[PDB]
Amino acid sequence: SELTQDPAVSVALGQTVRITCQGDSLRSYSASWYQQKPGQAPVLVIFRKSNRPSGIPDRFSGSSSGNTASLTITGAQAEDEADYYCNSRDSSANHQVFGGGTKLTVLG
Amino acid sequence: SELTQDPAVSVALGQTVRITCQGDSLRSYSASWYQQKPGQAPVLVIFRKSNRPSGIPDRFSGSSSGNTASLTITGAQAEDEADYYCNSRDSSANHQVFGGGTKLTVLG
Ligand SMILES: [Cl-]
Ligand code: NA
Ligand code: NA
Ligand code: NA
Ligand SMILES: [Zn+2]
Ligand SMILES: [Zn+2]
Ligand SMILES: [Zn+2]
Ligand SMILES: [Zn+2]
Ligand SMILES: [Zn+2]
Ligand SMILES: [Zn+2]
Ligand SMILES: [Zn+2]
Repeated sequence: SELTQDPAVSVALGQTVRITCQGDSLRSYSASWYQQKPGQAPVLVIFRKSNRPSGIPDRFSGSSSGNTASLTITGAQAEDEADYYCNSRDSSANHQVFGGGTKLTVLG
Repeated sequence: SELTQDPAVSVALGQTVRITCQGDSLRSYSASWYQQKPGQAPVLVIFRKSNRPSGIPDRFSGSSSGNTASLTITGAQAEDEADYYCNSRDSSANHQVFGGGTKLTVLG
C-alpha cells in the first residue's frame, strides 16, 4: 500500500485547515495522524479515523471517505505549526504505511 | 523487513525486565517502542533506539545489539503492565514494520 498527501499548507490563526491523504488502504483501514514538532517525539493526534488520544485538543478531528482521509484543525493556534503524517495498516502483515507528510505553517 | 518478539513475559514489582525484538532492519535502523494499554491509544515510550519522549519515566530505556533491539524496564511498577511493540523503518519507502508484541504481566 501507498499513501499520498500534499507537502505543505498554511492556515491563519483562528481559521480552519484540512489536510488530506489518499490511498487504497484507506477504503479498508482507518487512518491515524501524527504531529511532528522540532526536537520532540511524534505525537498521535488522531487514531482509528476520528478518535483523539487523551489530552489532544478537540480542535483536531479526523474523517474519511472512500480512498481519502482528512485531518481538520478548526480554530488553528500558533502551536499547531508542525508536520502532519497520515498512516494506516499496510497490505503486508505487521506493516504500517505513511504519507510523506504535510508541513503546516500557521500565520498571524 | 520483518521483526519478531516473544509473545509474553512477566516481571515482579521493583525488578527489571528486558523485552527483545529481532530482525534484519535492526542492524541498520533504530527501533522505537510502543506501549499499548486497553482502551487507550498506543504511547511511544522509546524512540530512535534510546530516546524517551517528553514525560516518559526514566525507568524505560532502549538499546540495540546486532540484529536485536531491547526495551528494559528497571524497577517495574504496576502501571507498566501493557503490551509492548517494537518497530523500525521498513525496507519499503514510507513503511514501518512492527513486531507482534509482547504482553508484559507485572506481579505483586
Ligand atoms: Cl522512573
Ligand atoms: Na500520544
Ligand atoms: Na506520545
Ligand atoms: Na496484572
Ligand atoms: Zn505498502
Ligand atoms: Zn508504488
Ligand atoms: Zn487506487
Ligand atoms: Zn513559524
Ligand atoms: Zn517488511
Ligand atoms: Zn517473511
Ligand atoms: Zn525514574
